[PDB]
Amino acid sequence: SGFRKMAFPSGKVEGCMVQVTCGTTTLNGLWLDDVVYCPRHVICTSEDMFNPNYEDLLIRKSNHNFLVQAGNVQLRVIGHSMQNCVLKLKVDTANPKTPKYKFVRIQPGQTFSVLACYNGSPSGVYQCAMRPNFTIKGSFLNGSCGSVGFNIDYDCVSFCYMHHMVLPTGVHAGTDLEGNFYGPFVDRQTAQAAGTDTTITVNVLAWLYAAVINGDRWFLNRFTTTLNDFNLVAMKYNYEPLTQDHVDILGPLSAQTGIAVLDMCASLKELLQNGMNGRTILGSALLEDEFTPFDVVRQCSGVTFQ
Amino acid sequence: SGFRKMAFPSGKVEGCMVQVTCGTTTLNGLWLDDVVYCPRHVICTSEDMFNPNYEDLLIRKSNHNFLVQAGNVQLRVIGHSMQNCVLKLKVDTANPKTPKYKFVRIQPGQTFSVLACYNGSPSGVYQCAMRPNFTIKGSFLNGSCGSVGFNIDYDCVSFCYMHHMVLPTGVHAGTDLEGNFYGPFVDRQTAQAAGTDTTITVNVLAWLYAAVINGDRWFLNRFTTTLNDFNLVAMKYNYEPLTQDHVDILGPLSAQTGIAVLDMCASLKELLQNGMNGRTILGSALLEDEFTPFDVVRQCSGVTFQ
Repeated sequence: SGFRKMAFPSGKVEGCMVQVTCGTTTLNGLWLDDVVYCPRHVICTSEDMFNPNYEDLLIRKSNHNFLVQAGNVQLRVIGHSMQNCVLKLKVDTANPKTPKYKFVRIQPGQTFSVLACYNGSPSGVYQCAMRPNFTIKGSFLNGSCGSVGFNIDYDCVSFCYMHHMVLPTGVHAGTDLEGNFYGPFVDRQTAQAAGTDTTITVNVLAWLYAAVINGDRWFLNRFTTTLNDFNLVAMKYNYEPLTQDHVDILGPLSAQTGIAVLDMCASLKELLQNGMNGRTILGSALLEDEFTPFDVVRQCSGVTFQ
Repeated sequence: SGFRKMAFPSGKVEGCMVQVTCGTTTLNGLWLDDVVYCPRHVICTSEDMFNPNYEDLLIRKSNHNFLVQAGNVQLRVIGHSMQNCVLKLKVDTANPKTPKYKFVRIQPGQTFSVLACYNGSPSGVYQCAMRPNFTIKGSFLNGSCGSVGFNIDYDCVSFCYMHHMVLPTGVHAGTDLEGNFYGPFVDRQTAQAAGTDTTITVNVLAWLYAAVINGDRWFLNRFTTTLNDFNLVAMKYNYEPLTQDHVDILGPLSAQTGIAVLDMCASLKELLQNGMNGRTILGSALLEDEFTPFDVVRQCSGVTFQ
């Protein structure tokens, strides 16, 4: 009973956060096995940020210029290299707390947990979605860069995100763990264009199902509609178009609630056209889009991790 | 930049969760030093829940009737006793992962993180508030009982909550770590009256300050008001009355934003009387009350834990 924006437990990631300091800049790194991953702009000063030549800057740096520390443990850099926008600092000590992990590149609309850190120390954890314009609406202050996003599948941590920049519009941009940015962004302090932030329609539908499961049913009508008629209305309100893949992914929720996907679409369309009236759904006056169908199944079933 | 409902990192609590099984009932326990804390209704069947005599039920149980396991580690109960509504299971092995901790009883309006568990394994973490009617709006399924709420102060885990019941209205009730319920609730499956759920006014004000800090300023007027005139309007909308202690606690936020507390009160009153109009504040169409003034200072400053 009840529904909450739930994060994954962060214990297996807390033990991988380190502090990386090169010159005067200090940010967070991810220590897995005997390598530390961090944003390459750790080698920049605040002045170099407006037009850095990362090749030129990196070459006037040696192994002993990078100070990595895990708590009061001082690590020794014995090799460094640049992979896209992340710096891989090869150290001598493998992390004894390295969990089973993999690097994954997620798609827009997927959700993950962010462990926000400062100077290598965890501060808080929250759940968010990759927006369709490849930004995230996070909570980051100066020095939070290198904080990572993750999922916990089975007993394995799936690292999917590392924070690099705050854009002038206040939103956040970052890379995967191979150093490739999500979206068209670059690690350069300049005016960068983010596109239209649309609503993740399939996620809204998963949340409506979660509401029905929890007893919030006032929005249900017996109206129906088709994919095309729904998408016409969705496109008018800056909603992502629904495809047949999305209908399939809502299948298990349709089965457990007895409500057809296209019937739920017809309820959503009326909410788009006529509004919430001032009612709420699961304690919210807005349509929520940061739960995937899997998050809903996870939470309404009681899936645990180890 | 940005604002999120942030939970504390859960690593130091994950290593204290165990599974407790007595007879056919299995729920979660909290393993600190050489004692396991769990809800005493672990000794009930589903049938005994409507009128249990915990004294009578407990006396037909011995040490070897309680099976406590931490992962694939089997613990041995060498002593048991009932303290109010929690069972203290004395075991032979002290937890090697016992953090610095204390037990605290929080007051309504305070916030904490809940680690939702099933069968001793963590499932997710979220942040919530103790409502003024001593319930919490959580996310709990069957078998989540014994899940605990906590804060992280400095390097010390402050345990403040343990989940015991879901009420027929769908909300959740629990105890402190001494076994005393929050509110007038009892560990008995019966119709129980929860009072009026009012809005935590001081928390709303702290969140308005957070909005101004983050650039959301459209609700600011130069109107002013007094405590009494504000409380007259607040009481009409089921808002908790603001006292001078609350004004003092908003002091640091007033200083950093240059906006007087009574001025912020005048803005809030207009929002109560005229509504949101359809605008939003920090991405929300409703007035948010699950951030304390301390949460706001914490998040907008970058406080880290160890």
